[PDB]
Parts: sequence; C-alpha cells; structure tokens
Amino acid sequence: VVYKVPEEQPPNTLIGSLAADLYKLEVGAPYLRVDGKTGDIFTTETSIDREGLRECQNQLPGDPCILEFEVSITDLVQNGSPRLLEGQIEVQDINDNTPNFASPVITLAIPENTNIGSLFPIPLASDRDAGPNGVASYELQAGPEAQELFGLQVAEDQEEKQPQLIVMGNLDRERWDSYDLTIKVQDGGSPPRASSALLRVTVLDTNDNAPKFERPSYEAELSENSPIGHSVIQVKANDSDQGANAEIEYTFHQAPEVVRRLLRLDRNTGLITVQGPVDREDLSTLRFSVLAKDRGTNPKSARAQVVVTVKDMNDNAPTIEIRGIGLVTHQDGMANISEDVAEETAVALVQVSDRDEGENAAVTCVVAGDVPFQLRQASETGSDSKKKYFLQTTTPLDYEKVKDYTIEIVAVDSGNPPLSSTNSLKVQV
Amino acid sequence: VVYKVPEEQPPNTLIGSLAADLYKLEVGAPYLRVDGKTGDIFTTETSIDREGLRECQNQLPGDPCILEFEVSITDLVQNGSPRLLEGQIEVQDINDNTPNFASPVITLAIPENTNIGSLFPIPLASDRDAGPNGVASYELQAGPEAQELFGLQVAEDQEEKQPQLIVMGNLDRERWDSYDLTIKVQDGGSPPRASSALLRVTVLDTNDNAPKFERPSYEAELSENSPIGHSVIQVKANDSDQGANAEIEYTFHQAPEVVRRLLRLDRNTGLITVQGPVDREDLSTLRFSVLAKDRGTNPKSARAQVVVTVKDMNDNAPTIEIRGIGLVTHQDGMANISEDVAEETAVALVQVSDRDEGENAAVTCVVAGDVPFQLRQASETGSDSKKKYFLQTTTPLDYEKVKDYTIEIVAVDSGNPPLSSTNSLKVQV
Ligand SMILES: *[C@@H]1O[C@H](CO)[C@@H](O)[C@H](O)[C@H]1NC(C)=O
Ligand SMILES: *[C@@H]1O[C@H](CO)[C@@H](O)[C@H](O)[C@H]1NC(C)=O
Ligand SMILES: *[C@H]1O[C@H](CO)[C@@H](O)[C@H](O)[C@@H]1O
Ligand SMILES: *[C@H]1O[C@H](CO)[C@@H](O)[C@H](O)[C@@H]1O
Ligand SMILES: [Ca+2]
Ligand SMILES: [Ca+2]
Ligand SMILES: [Ca+2]
Ligand SMILES: [Ca+2]
Ligand SMILES: [Ca+2]
Ligand SMILES: [Ca+2]
Ligand SMILES: [Ca+2]
Ligand SMILES: [Ca+2]
Ligand SMILES: [Ca+2]
Ligand SMILES: [Ca+2]
Ligand SMILES: [Ca+2]
Ligand SMILES: [Ca+2]
Ligand SMILES: [Ca+2]
Ligand SMILES: [Ca+2]
Ligand SMILES: [Ca+2]
Ligand SMILES: [Ca+2]
Ligand SMILES: [Ca+2]
Ligand SMILES: [Ca+2]
Repeated sequence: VVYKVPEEQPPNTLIGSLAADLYKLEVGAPYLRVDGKTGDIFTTETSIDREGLRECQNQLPGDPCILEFEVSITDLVQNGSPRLLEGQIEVQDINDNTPNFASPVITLAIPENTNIGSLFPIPLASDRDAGPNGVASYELQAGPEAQELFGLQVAEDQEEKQPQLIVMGNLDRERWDSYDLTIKVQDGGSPPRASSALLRVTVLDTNDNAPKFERPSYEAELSENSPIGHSVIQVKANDSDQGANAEIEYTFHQAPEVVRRLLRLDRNTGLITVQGPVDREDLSTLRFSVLAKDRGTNPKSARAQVVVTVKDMNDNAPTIEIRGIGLVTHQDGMANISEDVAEETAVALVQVSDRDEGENAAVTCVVAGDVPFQLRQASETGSDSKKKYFLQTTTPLDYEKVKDYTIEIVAVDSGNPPLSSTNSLKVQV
Repeated sequence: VVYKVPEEQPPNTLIGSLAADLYKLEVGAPYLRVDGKTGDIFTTETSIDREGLRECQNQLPGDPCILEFEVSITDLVQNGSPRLLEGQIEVQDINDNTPNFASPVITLAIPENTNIGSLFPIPLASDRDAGPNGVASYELQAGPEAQELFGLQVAEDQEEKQPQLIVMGNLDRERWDSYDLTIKVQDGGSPPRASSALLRVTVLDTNDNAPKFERPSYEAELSENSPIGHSVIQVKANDSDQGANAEIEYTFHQAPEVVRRLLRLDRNTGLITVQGPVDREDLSTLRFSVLAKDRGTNPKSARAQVVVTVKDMNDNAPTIEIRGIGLVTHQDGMANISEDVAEETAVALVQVSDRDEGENAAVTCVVAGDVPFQLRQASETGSDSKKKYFLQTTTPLDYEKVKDYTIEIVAVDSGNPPLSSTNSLKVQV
C-alpha cells in the first residue's frame, strides 16, 4: 500500500492508517512510528528530507521518491502466523532549498566590437529541490548605461535552462572596459526563493588601433664627421590599445642604402644614432621615412618623414687650379714666354676652390715671391669660392734675367682652425 | 651668358653663338666644342645626360641644371690680353626615363573584415626624370570579382604622390584569401612612359570563428571496474580559422569532482580515458560537459554534453538479512522457541539482496541442513532482488530434542562467474 507525505514535517504528524484490515514496525525504522491495536502511523523526531535520502539520490526528473517500510500484523485470533505488508510513502517535495550559483561573482570576458546579437553563456544556477520548486527564471538587473548594452536570453534546448548574455550595442575597450550587472535566479515555489550573483563583463582588447607619431614630420641638424653613437634624433609613437597590440617597433621604411650605412635606428626606443662616416660634401641632407609598427598578430603601422640637415665642418683645404689660356699653355707645372709682348699680359688662368660651405670655404689668395706677376679678376661676378684670376705681368723683362720664375700661390679659407694650400708655376723664357 | 639645350642630343648639334662680340674652350671640355673665328658652339660625341651630371645630382625639384663652361677670346688686334667669359648651358629635361617600382611584384596583407573605406599604402613609383616628365598617375587594373572589392586613391599631402588601396567591400579569409591586381604607373611626358607591377592582396586571418563539435552530444558505454587508461570516448571539434585561431584545447566544463577523479581528458586529442576506480554501484551514469577552445588571443569556445553509461559487473555477492518478526526476536544471531504453537508458524523474516543489476543480482536461495524449516513468500510482488520470505516450520516438535537448531541459508546470484553467500540462525528451546 502507498502514501503521500510532504517532506520535513514536525514530529508525530500522522501519515495515516488502515484503509486495510498487534502492529509492529519491521522496516522504516528511523523515520516512522506505528501504534499498537490501531495501525495508525506517524512521523518521528527524525524528519524525512527528500533531498537527504539515499533511497532518492540520483533519481531522474519526475521519478518519484519512495521510502520503503514494512509492518507486521501479528494477531489473527492468536492462531494465524503473522502478516507483514509492503508499504511505500512517497515523500513530496517542498521549496525548502534556494536556487544558487557556484560562485557569487561571475566574470565574462567579451571582446571589443563584438557584433550586436552575439551570445555568451552565463553559468547555471542549481536547486536541490525538484519540479516547480527548482530554477524557474533568470533576471538581469543592471545600471542604466549598461542596460542599453546587454540583454538576457534563455534556451529550453538542453531541457535545462542555459541563460545567456546578448550584446545589444558596440563595446569599445578604450572608451570603457568593465561593467557590473547582477543576475537574479528564482525558483517556482510559493513563496519562491531567489539568489543573486555579480556578473562582471570585462571588455577584452582587440588591435583596432594603429600607432601614431608624436609629430607628422621630423627635422634635426647633425654635424658632419660626428662620432659613432651620437644621438641624432628620437622618434616616438603612441598606440591606444593594450599589451602587445600597443608595443611598438621602429624600422627604416623608404631609406636608400647610403643612409642605412650612416644611421642606426633602435627598435625599442626609436632613437636614431650614428653608425657610419658622415660627410656633408658627400650628402648634405639625409631624407628617409620611419615605420612604427605594433606587436599585434596583424601588425598595424604608421610612418613619419625624417629629414636630417648635415652641418658643415672645415675639413676641406682650398684648391689652387693653375692652367693655360689661349696660346700660352703649361706642361708638368711649367710654361714658356720670352721677351714678353707687354706688361699686364696674362700667363695663367687660376681658379681657387673650397668644397666646404660659407666661411669655411671663403678663400683668400696670395702670391708669395718677390716676382713681377699679380692675380687680376677675370670673372665678372663675385662667386665666393669660384674665383677666376689671371696671373698677369707687372714689369716688362728680357731674355737675360729669366728662366727662373717659380711663381708660388698660397690660399687659405676663413675656417677655424683655418686650412691652407700652396701651388706653383715655372715660366721658362 | 646663358643657353637652353635639350639633354641627349646627337653629336655636333649647334647650341648657338655670338649674341656677344680666336675662340678657345677653357672649361666644359668633354661635352662641348667651339670653332675658331666664329664662336659658334656645338655638342660632342659625349652627350649631356641631365640625369648623369654630378653638377645636377641632388638638385631639389625645379632647381635648374646648369653646366659651367668657359671660353677665351684671345684676339683684340693681337694687342689685348685675352678675355674669357662665364657660360651657363641649362640642360633641359626630356622624358628619357620610365617610371618604376622597386620590385615588380608588390604584396599587401589586409586583415579579414577590414571596415569599408580602410586605406593601405602602395609603394611609390620613382622616375629619374624631372617636372612633368616624372610620375603622373596611378591606375588599378583588376579582375571583375576583385574590382568590386578594391579601389585606388592618391594623396597630394606629402608633395609626392602616395597611392593607396581603398577596401570597397568585406573580405573573408575563409571565402577567398588571395587577390591579384596590377598597378600601372605613368609619367606626364609626350609620349608618356608607363610601368606595371603585380599587386597581390593577401587576406590575413582573424579569429572570427568558434570551434564546433562533430556531434552536439556524446554517449558511451563504459564497463565498471575498467583499468587505468581504457579509452572511454574521443570528442573532437572543428575550427574554420587558421593556425592558433584554429588549434583546439579540450577541458572539462560542468563536471562534478567525482567524475574529475574517474576520467582524464587529454587537451590535444580530446580522448577521455580512465584515471580512477569506476563503480556502477557508486555512480551508474557519468554526466558532464566538455569545453573546446581555440588558441586565439581572445579564445572562442564550444561545449558538448557527454553522458557515459556505466555497465554492470558481477562484483557484489548476495546478502542474507535474517531478522525477527512480531514477538519472536533474534540476539547475536540466535533466538528462542519451545513446544512450538504450530507448524507453518514463522520464526524469522529473511531478505536476500544483491547490489548489481539484472542477472548478476538475480538470487536463488536455499536451506542447507536436514532441519524442519522452509522459506515461504511473505511479499505479494516479484521484486527479483528484494525477496521477503518467512522462515517457518515444517514439523511440530517438543522440548526433548531441541536447542540444537543451526539453520543455515545459502544464496547465489545468476552471474558469471557466480557469487554466493551463507548466513545462519540458532533456535534455542
Ligand atoms: C601620446 O599619447 C597620449 C595618450 O596616451 C596623448 O594624449 C599625448 O598627447 C601623446 N603625446 C604626448 C607628448 O603626450
Ligand atoms: C569537420 O570540418 C570539416 C571542414 O573542415 C567539415 O566539412 C566536416 O564535415 C567536419 N566533420 C567531419 C566528420 O569531417
Ligand atoms: C698652410 O700653410 C700656411 C703657410 O704657407 C699656413 O699659414 C697655414 O696655417 C697652413 O699651414
Ligand atoms: C559460495 O559458496 C558456495 C558453497 O556453499 C559455492 O557453491 C559458491 O560458488 C561460492 O563459493
Ligand atoms: Ca529538504
Ligand atoms: Ca525540497
Ligand atoms: Ca527551490
Ligand atoms: Ca576600440
Ligand atoms: Ca595597436
Ligand atoms: Ca583595442
Ligand atoms: Ca667632409
Ligand atoms: Ca666640410
Ligand atoms: Ca675649407
Ligand atoms: Ca637622360
Ligand atoms: Ca630626362
Ligand atoms: Ca619619365
Ligand atoms: Ca571569416
Ligand atoms: Ca577559431
Ligand atoms: Ca578567420
Ligand atoms: Ca562495483
Ligand atoms: Ca556490479
Ligand atoms: Ca551479484
């Protein structure tokens, strides 16, 4: 015979009697009591916990929880041998357990710019109770800002409710990177029972941002013949992402070889320095681009024009080019004349040249000996390096005191320290 | 005095004469010739290359390229000393050089799902010529499919044309991962000159795809008490991305500790195996989820329900519970009766139980001795393990041949190999 008893009733609640017919309890011992000569059976000071009983442990949904008990009728006119009877009390569930999350703080990581509608699962609540007394609903309590951004959805697919976050609008990590929601679970008892957990959405970073240089363009003066390791310039860029999506590498972009030889760009600090012989007379400007690149898996990159102006040093000593004109013409640094046609006639054309810049290539230019020849402007302009002078005569002269004219010229630039050159010519006669 | 001469003319082209006034060439030597008594000056079998001349090398845009030359008038009624004159021939540019890319194949990497409008720079073409004879336009020749996807844009920002790819629609790597375009550069000469390069767009992979399991759900039978390392089941998932965006890791998701003890999930292969004592009498089903996760920087993940049915083994030997009923009641495995009231009266209630399943818990149940007691059904149902029998009398008996009743019961299950138990009772008298 069967019986329906609510679980966890108070001691000595009567569960019933003889819809059949001394009575003894043979089995059911801790949880029940019977009375002699009545066969009315009541609960004990050990309450029946539907959730406690080994008898009811792994039972599948809606498989009824039955406690076995046996009682003996051992009187039939004190002649019969006793009659036991199989009993079954079906313990009925009450909402005496609260729905729960495994941890009271729950922590989702959602990437930046997840498309609208994207779903993410929330951990399930559980409830040791059965049927409508177990998990019933989920509710998403949220700050205003956050409410426009996040929704809740529940699936009846898996015959057990999987609650899910819907992303309702765009997330940007850079804008804001941490939200706070509470997820309320509730059961379907009366009264119901509920529980909460803090659901923290963490916005994860994507490499959605490129490097930018402090300045679009870069300029720097650099002194010619500087030593190996002299700081030319530091370029630096900026990335609004996080970690390696924002770590930066610097490398030459549109840089011809010459420059590559002379400069060293350091990838971490972005400090260009000298690594080679720098000569303004070779290359007066250094023009190149520089490439800033993040360490994202798909690297984003920027570039900046750099132009280095090479500053002059007086490292070039002037140059006295002596040469012929018209019919007069030199040979291994000496020429011919005799019984000169006139004074103020020209023996040589003389060009003085300096390869540096401004002052350091401004040339003064002087005839050494005691001879009868001067330099006279031939040019009709004032080009400060490119002097063209005639080497012309001062006094007439005859074949008797001649063939002994070593005219030597000297030149100095207005540099500091100054540099000088000397160059000569013999006139035979 | 000045002069305009086109570069790379044929030998002995006349560049002009005396808009002034023997004539000698003093400077300009390799590239020019003058004629005596005329002062008309013409080109040589060394052509003037505007692009060749050291004199014109690093010249900034539109800085004119001038070749210096000096000539001497050394006749003024054969009385004057000679007059030289500064010359300047301004060499004029002709479109004798073709616009070029550094490499003839160019190779851009664009990420999946780059937003429409996103720009990417193409390497610049160069042109050793000057002014309108240098780079003029860029043109993007393209296959139909590819044309809907990619545009060209040129910037006049940097005073030098930076050509750029515009992305015109969505790229999906999984769909198609390599395009072919040609980029045509052309100059602004007449006729113009042009050049091409193969521009290959490579679509780079983003982790835009989650794992999926072969099957939504997984089932497996597993024999109780199997050995450590026995293959239970292999779960496997699938990711349509590339590299580590598609490499997969398997780990238990909603798995209570018990299960964690008994099973070992291997992260690479996704093969669950035995790692602990499995007892159907402890846990008949193993229910858990499994988590597949890619090795993307922001891992995407799937999960699958797994349910393992534990199959029974005859590892439990039956259980003979002897106990009292009504007034008759046992004590350290023996009880009292004397001058029995009748035969077919019951001394004990006897329950035989096996903890296994089906056959291996089907019990036959037999009284050993030569005694006057049998087992008789007390229950009113056929529960195949839970037998309830009376141990009742066969023959009457008196106090003179008694107090020597060791009734022993034996039980065996229908398992293979079968298991047996024996249990006894003394009746004093
Ligand atoms: C570099 O980046 C910051 C943002 O991190 C920006 O506000 C700043 O103006 C940039 N440059 C300097 C000189 O701080
Ligand atoms: C796993 O992935 C492939 C695509 O790579 C899919 O077409 C296939 O059907 C999946 N499963 C099996 C059993 O091949
Ligand atoms: C070049 O030579 C002159 C002497 O002729 C010096 O004055 C000058 O400093 C340098 O030695
Ligand atoms: C239990 O004991 C019995 C003998 O009483 C055997 O038949 C059985 O196989 C097991 O040993
Ligand atoms: Ca309870
Ligand atoms: Ca309950
Ligand atoms: Ca509940
Ligand atoms: Ca962002
Ligand atoms: Ca970045
Ligand atoms: Ca970011
Ligand atoms: Ca130098
Ligand atoms: Ca210098
Ligand atoms: Ca100098
Ligand atoms: Ca040329
Ligand atoms: Ca040209
Ligand atoms: Ca050209
Ligand atoms: Ca894709
Ligand atoms: Ca993936
Ligand atoms: Ca992909
Ligand atoms: Ca077992
Ligand atoms: Ca078993
Ligand atoms: Ca058994």
